[PDB]
Amino acid sequence: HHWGYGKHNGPEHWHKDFPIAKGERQSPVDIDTHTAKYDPSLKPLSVSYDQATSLRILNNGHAFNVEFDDSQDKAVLKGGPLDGTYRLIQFHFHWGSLDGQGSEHTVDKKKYAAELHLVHWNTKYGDFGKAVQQPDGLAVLGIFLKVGSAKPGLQKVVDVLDSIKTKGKSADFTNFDPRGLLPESLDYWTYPGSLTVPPLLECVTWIVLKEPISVSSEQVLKFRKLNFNGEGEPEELMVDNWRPAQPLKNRQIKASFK
Ligand SMILES: NS(=O)(=O)c1c(F)c(F)c(SCCO)c(F)c1NC1CCCCCCC1
Ligand code: NA
Ligand SMILES: [Zn+2]
Repeated sequence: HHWGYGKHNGPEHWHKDFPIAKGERQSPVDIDTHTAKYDPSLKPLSVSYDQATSLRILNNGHAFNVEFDDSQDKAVLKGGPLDGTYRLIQFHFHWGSLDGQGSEHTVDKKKYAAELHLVHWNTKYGDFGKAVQQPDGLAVLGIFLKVGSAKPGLQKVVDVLDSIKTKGKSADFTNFDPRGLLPESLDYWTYPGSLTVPPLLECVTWIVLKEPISVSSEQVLKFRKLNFNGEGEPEELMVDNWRPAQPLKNRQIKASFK
């Protein structure tokens, strides 16, 4: 009876195994755009993905992860609210059964169809497993997806999904350039928070871009053909793998713009 997204094991259940679910800096949150304050001390984000080395794509039974070589400083995030250098380790998405839901963060209560998370770890901590134990261990770049025009840079991901339909399947996924998933503007909101799945560790600096990317209806429909189950088990479509907004508590969301 492990955690997941269903009625019986979904977000409202997680606190029983992971009491940090009711903690002081949980994610995601609603971003109230009128309360978020512009912070002129924030810096432009530096997203340096030119040397990114993708390796593999894995259906882990919750989402799919596109994994990178993080054994040297290749693809890094710095600047913005961050001190120091964070190395890209993986990205993944959260999405809905319908276009009107699927994002984890919300903007003035608006849900997007999906949300991309590029996960990076603080190189001061030496590895990804040590970084998750630290209050400033991770930096996650969050990008909303809306349904409209296709995102050409997403198509290589969509096209491999049929090879990793079920939990525990993986496929080689080299030479994928994550710069093709970025919007035009790097304006962002930032706040301190957590992983959005168990173990729900409070180790994340969240950086959520204001400008969504557009993906096509066909692209997101392909995400919704994946399965949470393993091969040879009853089919459970991988949809609605998002945690709802959590209490902001004693936190301020800062804006890099306006
Ligand atoms: N939003 S997120 O970054 O918290 C996240 C998901 F929501 C996911 F659904 C997943 S799928 C694997 C769950 O074990 C994920 F890897 C991450 N990223 C992981 C990075 C930390 C190291 C592994 C522990 C799980 C979170
Ligand atoms: Na290496
Ligand atoms: Zn995520």
